[PDB]
Amino acid sequence: KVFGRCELAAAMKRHGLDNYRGYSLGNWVCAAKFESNFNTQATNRNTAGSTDYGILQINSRWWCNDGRTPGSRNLCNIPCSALLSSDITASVNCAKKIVSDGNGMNAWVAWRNRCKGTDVQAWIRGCRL
Repeated sequence: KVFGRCELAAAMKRHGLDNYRGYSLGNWVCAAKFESNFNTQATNRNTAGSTDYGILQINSRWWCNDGRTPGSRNLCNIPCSALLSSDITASVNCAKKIVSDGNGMNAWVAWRNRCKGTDVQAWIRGCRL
């Protein structure tokens, strides 16, 4: 699915992301826009043989297993193929583990460069929540 902005805000809030570990919903929506452009099937090559998968571009070196990334750790205990679904549950549950790892949403470089700092509440402006 390619979500709309408010549609994904509502879905993220139903899956418990609003204020998860203290990060308001607009952070998560901003991160999804600049990681995947709201597209649940997005994939991108990354370094060290890895790939980023899905709506929050979760990476295969540490978080999911894709069977093709040397050295990989699988800390979300999930195949990366399972993050390429129009249902956001697996990606939200893995995101909850990443953001709890000690460094919060800084794990997402696009969030760190294009969202953190900014008025992220604007990303849920006008949404029915």
